[PDB]
Amino acid sequence: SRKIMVPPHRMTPLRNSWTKIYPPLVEHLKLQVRMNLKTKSVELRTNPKFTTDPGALQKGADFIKAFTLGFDLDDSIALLRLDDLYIETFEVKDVKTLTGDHLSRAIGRIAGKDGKTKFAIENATRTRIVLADSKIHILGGFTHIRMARESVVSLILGSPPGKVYGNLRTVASRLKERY
RNA sequence: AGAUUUGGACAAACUUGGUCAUUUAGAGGAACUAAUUCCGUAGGUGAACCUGCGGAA
Repeated sequence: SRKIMVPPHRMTPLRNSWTKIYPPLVEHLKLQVRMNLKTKSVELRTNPKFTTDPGALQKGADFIKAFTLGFDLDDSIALLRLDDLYIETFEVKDVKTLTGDHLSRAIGRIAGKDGKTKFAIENATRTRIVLADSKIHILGGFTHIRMARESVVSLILGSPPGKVYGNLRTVASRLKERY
């Protein structure tokens, strides 16, 4: 009985995959939903013959929110197999700073060498970071989201590059090793 | 109206020695020192799409 409104940041990308991801979720979960592009929002509800999971409407809404927020179909496939996964859409002005020239320098600091720092922080800390100009939709495990959250508040607050690059090395070891 | 001769000093430059001063030459004398995506959207790109502007979510 939920409704997810797709924004303009994934409009035609969802239009190309209008039936590419629709047939997979209908096969696995069978949620009653249609491409109601008149209001630019899709309402998903439990079907009368396939309501065997109360969380299937919640899990499909998270994958619909993943496609709306910009996560790819590989993450949406991981959103289907989300027995241990979590998504937190922490945007800007949570760790608030100046929205003018300092935010542009923070955007350069988050990207690094044209997205190299964001790709390194995503790969080493084992997370998918959908970093917009202001929104950061991080997807991963409970320790992975926490390590993603602690790393992004480190760079906005001020730390040297050798401190954080040393830090993403050793937090990569601490979650990969469990005993 | 408008060539030559007659001698004075400035006397250049030079000769000759003297004078004082300046260096240094080859040596030998005693010391001292050192060793991202979705867009609209101009130029175009063989054409996709890129170089540009603006927005966002």
